[PDB]
Amino acid sequence: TVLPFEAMPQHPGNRWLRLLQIWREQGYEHLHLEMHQTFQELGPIFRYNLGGPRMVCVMLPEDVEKLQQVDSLHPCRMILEPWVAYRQHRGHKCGVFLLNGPEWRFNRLRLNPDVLSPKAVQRFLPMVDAVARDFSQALKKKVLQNARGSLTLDVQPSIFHYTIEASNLALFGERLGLVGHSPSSASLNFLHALEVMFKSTVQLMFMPRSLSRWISPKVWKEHFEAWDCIFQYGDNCIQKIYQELAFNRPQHYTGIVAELLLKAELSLEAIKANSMELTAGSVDTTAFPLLMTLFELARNPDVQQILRQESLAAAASISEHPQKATTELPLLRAALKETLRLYPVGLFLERVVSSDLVLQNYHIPAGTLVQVFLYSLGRNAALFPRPERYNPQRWLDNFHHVPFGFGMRQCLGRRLAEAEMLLLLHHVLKHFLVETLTQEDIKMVYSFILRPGTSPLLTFRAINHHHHHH
Amino acid sequence: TVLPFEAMPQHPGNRWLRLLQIWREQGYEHLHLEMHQTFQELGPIFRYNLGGPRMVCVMLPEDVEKLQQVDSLHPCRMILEPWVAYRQHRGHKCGVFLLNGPEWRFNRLRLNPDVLSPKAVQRFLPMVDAVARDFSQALKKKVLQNARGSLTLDVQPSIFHYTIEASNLALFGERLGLVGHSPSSASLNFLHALEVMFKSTVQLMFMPRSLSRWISPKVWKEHFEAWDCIFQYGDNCIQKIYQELAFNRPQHYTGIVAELLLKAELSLEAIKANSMELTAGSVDTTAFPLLMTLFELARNPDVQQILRQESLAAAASISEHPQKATTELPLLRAALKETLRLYPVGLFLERVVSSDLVLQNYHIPAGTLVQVFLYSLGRNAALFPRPERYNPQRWLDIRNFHHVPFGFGMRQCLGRRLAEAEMLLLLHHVLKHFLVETLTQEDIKMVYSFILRPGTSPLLTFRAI
Ligand code: HEM
Ligand code: HEM
Ligand SMILES: N#Cc1ccc([C@H]2CCCc3cncn32)cc1
Ligand SMILES: N#Cc1ccc([C@H]2CCCc3cncn32)cc1
Repeated sequence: TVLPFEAMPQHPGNRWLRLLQIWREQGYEHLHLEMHQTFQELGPIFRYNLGGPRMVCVMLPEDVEKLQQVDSLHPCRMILEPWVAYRQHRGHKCGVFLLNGPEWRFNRLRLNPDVLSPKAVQRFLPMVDAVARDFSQALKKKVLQNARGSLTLDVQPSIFHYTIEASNLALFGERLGLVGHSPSSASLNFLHALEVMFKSTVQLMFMPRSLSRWISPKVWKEHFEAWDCIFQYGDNCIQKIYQELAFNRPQHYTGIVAELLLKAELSLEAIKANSMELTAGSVDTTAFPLLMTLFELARNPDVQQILRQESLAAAASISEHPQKATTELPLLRAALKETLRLYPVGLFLERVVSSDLVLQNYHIPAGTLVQVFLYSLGRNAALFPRPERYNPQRWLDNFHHVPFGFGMRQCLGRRLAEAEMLLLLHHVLKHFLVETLTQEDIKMVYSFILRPGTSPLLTFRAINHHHHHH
Repeated sequence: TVLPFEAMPQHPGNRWLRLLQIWREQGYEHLHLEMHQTFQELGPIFRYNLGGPRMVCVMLPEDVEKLQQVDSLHPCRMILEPWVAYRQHRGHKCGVFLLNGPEWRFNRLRLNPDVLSPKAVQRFLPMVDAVARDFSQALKKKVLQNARGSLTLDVQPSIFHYTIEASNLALFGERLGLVGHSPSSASLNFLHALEVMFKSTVQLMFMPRSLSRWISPKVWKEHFEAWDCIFQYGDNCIQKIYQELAFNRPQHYTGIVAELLLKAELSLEAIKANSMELTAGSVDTTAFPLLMTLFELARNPDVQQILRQESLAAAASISEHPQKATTELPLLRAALKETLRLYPVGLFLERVVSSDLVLQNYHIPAGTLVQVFLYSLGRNAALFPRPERYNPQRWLDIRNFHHVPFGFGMRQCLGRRLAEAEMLLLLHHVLKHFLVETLTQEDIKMVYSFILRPGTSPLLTFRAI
């Protein structure tokens, strides 16, 4: 006795009122708070009167599980129009982020061994580790200059450059000295273009191209300029590795995009496509969780001390083999789960479902956009007693951690992001105390990704008073 | 056995695509055509989705009849928000065109006697007649200066200036010097302001102020600025007459607005709002049909003769007694009806219906906005056999509800008789002196900017007979 779809509670909003609001305010920064309010009012599930087709909103781990079982051989998420529009506009391919069906599987099966797999991690992680080391050392050099052995800064810029750097090293095998040196104009341009892309994504996202073409011509013009810039940044990288490997096939490991070029299992343009997604994808999605993690430790000193204690003890064996940072810092790994529980950069998981299923005892038809809202999911008091508490212990005691998604589609950059975040935190922790007066909740803001709206003024205080030694 | 509301056919599109359409287009110039191929395609009645509120579009006399039968004691047209908002902005009252309820009735009842009465019509018809005599007289001077004894021009300018001159005389007893001379900057400003006011109205009309406010704030600047020019024109007129009456009450007839001022049944403020409506309302609505009529006569020389023959035959007693023109030119009175059938100035009739009723075996809830759509109505080839035929004879036996281009009930156009007199009188004098021709045989594209209007001025030749 399952309830018919038509009998599911309904988000009260006109698709058109949202759209005009996006037109007026040039964005939709509270999306997540609204959604959250909506589950709060209506409960675990609801449907949204969309532009015609059925779409449903869920927030329970149970629902993710079922969603995973219904994953075909080709799971589907929605065609993000403005992004694809650009690719077809310049005649490019699309990486796994923008693909569906046979083309997606083909690519993903050829990217898993070299981006995601555990044998890939083990080659690229010591490279990340070196970048992570330079971050702290450089931050320590600046810290010890100060009479008080501390520095108080907005760490956002430098975190964003750490991830431009750690990533570009792992990906391409070049250091672009953006750690312990000022931003370049090339890196500042890139960052800005990525911001413009997301903002202009949100403006064009909520309406068909046929209509947005004539009511927002210059949003489109903005979006393509931003991409043109993101693409110039990423094609410059491609050109350099590509010419280099034309003349010398290395004996040793020189990064992820080198494996893909060597192994030649993918066409040049298919590699170009997937390189871009990795260069663009590796920056913001990693930086905000680091930032938010830095904030949570800063304002939970007792948890900070615990994570340090663990990192101080594993110090010696991690500088011996940096690869042991995965298995030896499980509290730190847990802290990340916790940061992403509260601050889920990917706001929601998306499936355009290909077979009737049952969620929450309602019946879901073939082609329903099911959408899993990870903000409300993370804050469910029933599943996460005291959700407002940052308590990484919570995780040590299943589908509760799913911020990278699930199944075969699960984030290709998961382990790179994980390594990058984990390793930076490890070195910061053994070297510095992290502090703030700014102990009130940071207001998160939606522009395609869920990001902090402000940056807290953080303090890094040296524990030792030495440049190398913790 | 009565089908309930939502059983009715549904206009394809939505208010939102409409808004945005209008935003980018800056207009809705095809509304009449768009509504027409909706009647063609869906039937003689349909609903339009306002997402909650209730609208019905109808095209048949049969239905108009029932609409009237359900006029209240206070028949309602909808609040025309932009126009009313201007009255709020500047602190003036509303006239009869924008009122509803007891305030409407109180105004209208004190308005008909001097604006619409047959008795009124006798007092001002000879004034109108003077101006239309000056029109042909002037046209004739120019025509005879030419070797072929004819002049080919675009008359739209001089026609508009005619209706300004004739309204001003009828309304204020004042005679501007516009007929047979040059447009003054005031009149030109005035015609511009009016046409911008219509333009801007369409741009704000189809969305609530809560949207137009931020979507189209320049269009609001544009709308009010147009009205400021319109209120400057009429208030100048009011001011003049107010002063002359404070000083001397005349023993004789000197205009419509004088009779209102001398009676003082209505308040000064109320007299002002109505006088303004009559001044703005007596220009584009009269002038466009009068042009369309000239075009159709040029297009149908054999209808032009019949009419010319009637006017020459009635010339003498009309010259001697102007007032008789209402009764001695029945074919010319029919031609007006004919023009208004094919070219209805006010595109739709309108009632926010007070009681329940049934139209076309559909149930229509109280509070519903029922619109009659006259362009379709008059083009109903099943009701007017050979509908694109200009045939004045069509109207020689009057049933009534085939001719509703001024509306119906207590609400029917207050300016109706002044309108008909002006158009009647001009054509009469033009017919006795000139033949009217064009090579332009092809239909003229109507355009919708709040009123339905030609989008082109056909080039006309006038030849002295
Ligand atoms: C903590 C940071 C990150 C989070 C929270 C995250 C999360 C996600 C999520 C939720 C999805 C959708 C998964 C699904 O539909 O099952 C996804 C897809 C994807 N992400 Fe990430 N990601 C992160 C970092 C990265 C990085 C650094 C990269 C690139 C180096 C990356 C590249 C991708 C790609 C290529 C896809 C498409 C995968 C596919 O469709 O197979 N992500 N990610
Ligand atoms: C060919 C000439 C005209 C046409 C086709 C026309 C059309 C109309 C229509 C269709 C209505 C609506 C009545 C209703 O909804 O029941 C109306 C009302 C009105 N008209 Fe005209 N009109 C014309 C000339 C004029 C003139 C010259 C004036 C000014 C002297 C004028 C002033 C008004 C006013 C004040 C109303 C409001 C009546 C009320 O609600 O009581 N009209 N007209
Ligand atoms: N091209 C491209 C591209 C740019 C940014 C991303 C980021 C931002 C969107 C959500 C997400 C999950 N994993 C990575 N990402 C992903 C792809
Ligand atoms: N104020 C004013 C005002 C200005 C123009 C008009 C015109 C044009 C709109 C429909 C109509 C019916 N009778 C006259 N009119 C009516 C009122």
